[PDB]
Amino acid sequence: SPGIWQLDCTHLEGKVILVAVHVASGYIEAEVIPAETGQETAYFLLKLAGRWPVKTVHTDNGSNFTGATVRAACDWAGIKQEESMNKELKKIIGQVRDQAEHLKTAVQMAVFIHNHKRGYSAGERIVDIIATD
Amino acid sequence: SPGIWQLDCTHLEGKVILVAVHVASGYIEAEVIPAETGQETAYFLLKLAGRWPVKTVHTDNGSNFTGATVRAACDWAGIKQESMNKELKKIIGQVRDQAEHLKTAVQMAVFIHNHKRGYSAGERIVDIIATD
Ligand SMILES: CNCc1sc(-c2ccccc2)nc1C
Ligand SMILES: CNCc1sc(-c2ccccc2)nc1C
Ligand SMILES: [Cl-]
Ligand SMILES: [Cl-]
Repeated sequence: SPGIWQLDCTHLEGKVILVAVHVASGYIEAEVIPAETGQETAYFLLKLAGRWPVKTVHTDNGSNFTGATVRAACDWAGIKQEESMNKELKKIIGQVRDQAEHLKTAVQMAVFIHNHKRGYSAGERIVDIIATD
Repeated sequence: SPGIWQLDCTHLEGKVILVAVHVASGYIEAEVIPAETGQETAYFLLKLAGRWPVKTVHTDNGSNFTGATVRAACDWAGIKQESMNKELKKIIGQVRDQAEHLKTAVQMAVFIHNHKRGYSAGERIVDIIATD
């Protein structure tokens, strides 16, 4: 299941963060998004699918997935819709929050640490899994 | 060499796009950024370095690289400062009419560029990096 991702939302400081986890490796892509809307969700899914070979995304199936825009983007990219990362990830953002003005910066520092931490990191694992394929 | 990227800027519709190319594979990460400033450049470099093992970035060494923020982000991430780009605007040209917003058209263009195929740029970067 090299192509399988899980997408969840998490909230901090009145802002919305989408976190996509590659299930088999635990590698994450996460970004603060303007609002939890289908348009912004579709944008995030298109970004992810351009960077890794995404076949299926497990989502929470809420409001921002019911609309025409998200359905059209998943169709176009060839994606089918069919834990406590949020916790660990918030924990690391908690550790780094004071070093960046903006939450978004702190989010990308937390992604870096999560993906690089090692006897393989999540980044080494996703590449190995996909290379094997 | 697996860890080597090139970062360039390109402009379209009064907005700024940064494009990072993994030199050995031609794989691209690109996005529209709010302004070509040290703060936004630093943000884009940290994003990239969190997602791939980035050792060296070749940049154009202009104004948005001389400041304290960018130097500190490259330090923190362990990055040193030491072709596809017209292709990219071409694809964006091909898809512009299908998304309202430029940002959307950019990510569609990245997808097509990275998946287009013996191997795509996406298959090549994973193969190269997995080899080590
Ligand atoms: C599979 N072995 C090579 C890799 S891949 C890697 C990495 C990839 C993505 C994010 C973070 C680290 N670091 C190393 C040392
Ligand atoms: C190395 N072989 C497995 C891959 S990797 C891949 C891909 C990775 C990133 C962006 C686009 C495609 N497609 C496939 C079929
Ligand atoms: Cl969500
Ligand atoms: Cl630049």
